[PDB]
Amino acid sequence: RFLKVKNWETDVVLTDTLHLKSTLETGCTEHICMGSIMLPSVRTKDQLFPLAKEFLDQYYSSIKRFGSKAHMDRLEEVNKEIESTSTYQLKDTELIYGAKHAWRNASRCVGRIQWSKLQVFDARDCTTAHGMFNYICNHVKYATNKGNLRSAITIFPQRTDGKHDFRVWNSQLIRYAGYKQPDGSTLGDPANVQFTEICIQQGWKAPRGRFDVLPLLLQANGNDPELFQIPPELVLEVPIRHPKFDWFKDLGLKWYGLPAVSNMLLEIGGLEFSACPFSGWYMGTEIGVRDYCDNSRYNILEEVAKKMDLDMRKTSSLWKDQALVEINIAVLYSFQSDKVTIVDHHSATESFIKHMENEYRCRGGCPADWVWIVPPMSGSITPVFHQEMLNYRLTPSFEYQPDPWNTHVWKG
Amino acid sequence: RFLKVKNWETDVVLTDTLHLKSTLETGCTEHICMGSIMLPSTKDQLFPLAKEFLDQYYSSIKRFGSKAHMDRLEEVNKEIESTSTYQLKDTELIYGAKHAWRNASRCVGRIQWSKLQVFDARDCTTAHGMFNYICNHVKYATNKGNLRSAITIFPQRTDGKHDFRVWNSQLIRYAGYKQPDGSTLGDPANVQFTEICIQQGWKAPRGRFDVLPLLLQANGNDPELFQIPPELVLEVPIRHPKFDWFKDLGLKWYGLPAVSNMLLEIGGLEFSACPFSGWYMGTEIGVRDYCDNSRYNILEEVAKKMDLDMRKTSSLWKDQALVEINIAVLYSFQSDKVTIVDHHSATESFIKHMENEYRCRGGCPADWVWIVPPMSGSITPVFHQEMLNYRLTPSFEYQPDPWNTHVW
Ligand code: HEM
Ligand code: HEM
Ligand SMILES: Cc1cc(N)nc(CCCCCc2cc(C)cc(N)n2)c1
Ligand SMILES: Cc1cc(N)nc(CCCCCc2cc(C)cc(N)n2)c1
Ligand SMILES: Cc1cc(N)nc(CCCCCc2cc(C)cc(N)n2)c1
Ligand SMILES: Cc1cc(N)nc(CCCCCc2cc(C)cc(N)n2)c1
Ligand SMILES: C[C@H](O)[C@H](O)[C@H]1CNc2nc(N)[nH]c(=O)c2N1
Ligand SMILES: C[C@H](O)[C@H](O)[C@H]1CNc2nc(N)[nH]c(=O)c2N1
Ligand SMILES: [Cl-]
Ligand SMILES: [Cl-]
Ligand SMILES: [Cl-]
Ligand SMILES: [Cl-]
Ligand SMILES: [Zn+2]
Ligand SMILES: [Zn+2]
Ligand SMILES: [Zn+2]
Repeated sequence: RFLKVKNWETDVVLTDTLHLKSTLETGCTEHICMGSIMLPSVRTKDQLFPLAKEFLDQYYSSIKRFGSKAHMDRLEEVNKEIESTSTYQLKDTELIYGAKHAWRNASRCVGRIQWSKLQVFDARDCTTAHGMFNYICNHVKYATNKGNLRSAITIFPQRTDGKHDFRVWNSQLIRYAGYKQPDGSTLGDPANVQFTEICIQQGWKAPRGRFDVLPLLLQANGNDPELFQIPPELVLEVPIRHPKFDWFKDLGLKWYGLPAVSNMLLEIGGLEFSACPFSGWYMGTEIGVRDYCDNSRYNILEEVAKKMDLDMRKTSSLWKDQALVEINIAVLYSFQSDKVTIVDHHSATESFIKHMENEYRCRGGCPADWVWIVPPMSGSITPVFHQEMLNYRLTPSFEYQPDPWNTHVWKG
Repeated sequence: RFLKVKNWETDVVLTDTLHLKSTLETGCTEHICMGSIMLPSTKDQLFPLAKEFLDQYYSSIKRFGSKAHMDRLEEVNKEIESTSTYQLKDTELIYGAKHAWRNASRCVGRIQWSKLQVFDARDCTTAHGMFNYICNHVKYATNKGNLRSAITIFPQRTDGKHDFRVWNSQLIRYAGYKQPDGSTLGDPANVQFTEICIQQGWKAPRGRFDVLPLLLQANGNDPELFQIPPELVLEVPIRHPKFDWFKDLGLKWYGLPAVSNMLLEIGGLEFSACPFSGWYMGTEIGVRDYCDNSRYNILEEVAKKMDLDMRKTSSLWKDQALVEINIAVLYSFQSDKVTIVDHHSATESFIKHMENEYRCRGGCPADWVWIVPPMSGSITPVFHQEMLNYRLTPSFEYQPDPWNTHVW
């Protein structure tokens, strides 16, 4: 099977063969496309060895040692380990290759040109929540690099029986608290209200401001999670100002420099890494469009357009669009002036298309989820909008997992 | 089989049961999603398709299983057995046309679906007759700027040798010409079609906004050329409410969007010439027509005139210029009293429509990749709305351009 994608701006046609290695499910059928649905709609030995073998065959192919003595010995070694212990341990080299590939395969990620430059911190020797905290502080400090951001992932011990899971309960390492007020308003980030309530319940003394960095809630080996405050000196933040509008700074906005997803599961060779926080750097629109301008987030559009004195009587003046652009200008300018790494959506999508073409040429394809790849403003003036994409699942992979407060068996 | 969609901005969850009535193919499989791929990657079959449609028709008028329902099914079976096809009643034709729009998963404007004026042109026999039908459609739909939705339906496919086709992709579009320079004058989307028109004898004005002639095929005959009366083509010069220099770009656009190359399938019958029209959403002109690189591509010129810093993408000069172009489009149409809708207002109405459809029909097939506007996506309410895309009949479908099919 050869599948073709077309770019409607350039007429460039690419051929995908890589989808032949695809697995599991998109959620779609011939009757229904689930392409805009956000989420999907204790492993046993017999399913495990095949998954292991397929990963190790990929790994050995990549190092040009396929079918070598080392390859065959490693398959043997893993087979026996699975028979005797019901699981197996990855070599450090396989772990690194796996984590890099999970990012390479991440179909919703526009930043994948960067995939081969990922710093992998092996935290599989970690045993306690205090140990997790120390690993996470080191990750934050290394990745932040005083504003010169470096991609990184920290990998805690894999799942065993599903009763001893390592989990970071935070959805990201750094996020701001949100507090629901008795009057139904929200102080801080509305996205984080439920998690904030949990932290408070667990004993966090909330400052109750608009930009309070949440504590880490960390679970090791299936134990009840424990609270830790990231040292404030490790959390780099950027005050948001605008290059022409001197009132913009008095909106009192700021954001943190380090985007670091901590609630996803990393699958490599059938093993499940339930705590694997990873971080990169922001594309400006994640802050300027989503974080600031979503109605269910900080929701600043009206306030900004008021200060710009836009005609807000009718949507057809495009006041929302005008304010949206100025806010995004402000984020890019603020990060750049403070020398904190950031990429604009024109640059990131241009780089993504170059990456994608390269992957089709060298790898036979690049699974990509258009719904997520196309930026949330100015979509069609970016080169990804007119690019046909094919979405499919390759492993190693990152996956969603249930929020741990829903499934954790409390010890007491 | 029993599906939920969530709106991530409002937490509203809706249940889709309508997808149980879905058909043909999406192009997707369990291994691979083709959501962002633009195109699809006899007597025996006809009666089931007719029955399926007539059952839905009789249900819709609260007469399912009635003698009249059974007699009609009977009548149609007889007709197919004897003539190899059948003819739709006028009521069935109107219902099918309206539902083909209701089912159009890529259309954000479907709140309007029941207010569609259907012009029955099944008695048309010649290209000259087609031309008269289309002028009337144009004049009716335009209505001096107070635009009204309409479709004109020419005779159905028979043996596929006698197709009615409008060769134009829209009833009104601008010519495109490749220049000795190597650049393109006019609309680059229309270069190939313009060439065909020239080959067929059209005397080309060779300007930037030349309204293309119609190329009309009746009864599978060779297509013939007609000029739409200039006075029936309403156009709007584009100016900006604040930038005085904007009008000096010399931009204009036509008021009537009218798709003419699709195929209407109703109860297994295929209407290959079925031009349909509505009114524009502003971004269709301001973002796609003006700002696509392969279209009029004016972003750089507008940015220059605004004196923005064009040295680095991160100044967002492209985004600023995009917004201003789109303000101008809306302002110009509004000032000339030509119906237009902005993307905020259109997407808000679609969400209202979609909730109605879930409530009253059990769903609303929608293609997110097409429904989300091409600028400011996430500040419109459709961005956060999960959608399910599936194919219901009656339907509009792509068909091959006829210059690849037609034997002269
Ligand atoms: C290096 C700079 C990076 C940039 C500019 C970038 C950009 C982005 C953006 C804009 C999104 C969509 C976010 C949203 O829609 O809210 C995303 C998603 C994602 N990225 Fe990246 N990314 C980067 C690095 C990374 C790294 C280091 C990894 C993992 C090792 C990663 C894996 C992912 C995954 C798994 C998703 C999907 C998340 C989900 O489904 O919720 N990215 N990326
Ligand atoms: C009356 C106001 C209407 C509005 C504002 C509107 C809006 C739109 C828009 C914005 C698109 C996508 C255009 C693009 O991406 O270039 C679209 C697609 C479409 N619409 Fe509408 N529409 C309207 C009326 C109609 C009518 C009257 C019909 C048929 C009777 C129709 C059927 C379709 C179909 C079949 C598509 C997809 C065409 C394709 O796949 O190329 N719409 N609509
Ligand atoms: C809180 C949260 C968790 C999660 N799994 N997914 C989301 C939506 C996608 C977030 C991805 C953010 C991101 C992550 C990285 C690594 C870089 C970058 N520029 N941006 C949010
Ligand atoms: C296109 C696509 C890519 C991808 N990485 N993931 C998906 C969703 C697959 C959902 C089921 C797989 C799964 C789910 C969970 C919870 C764990 C695990 N190891 N695997 C789709
Ligand atoms: C030239 C052309 C033909 C075609 N089938 N499809 C396209 C892309 C979609 C065009 C639909 C434009 C439209 C059509 C209608 C009826 C109303 C409205 N506001 N906009 C372009
Ligand atoms: C989701 C979806 C909706 C829709 N209306 N159409 C499709 C494409 C399915 C292929 C349609 C097959 C077909 C093709 C032709 C040429 C005519 C005709 N009556 N039917 C997908
Ligand atoms: C590849 C991509 O699907 C293609 O360019 C689509 C994307 N979304 C679109 N959406 C609309 N409304 N109109 C279009 O023409 C397109 N083009
Ligand atoms: C329903 C819809 O798919 C959902 O809101 C998605 C749409 N596309 C997105 N794209 C990105 N990059 N991030 C998102 O959070 C979303 N949300
Ligand atoms: Cl968003
Ligand atoms: Cl979002
Ligand atoms: Cl476009
Ligand atoms: Cl387009
Ligand atoms: Zn959002
Ligand atoms: Zn799909
Ligand atoms: Zn376009």
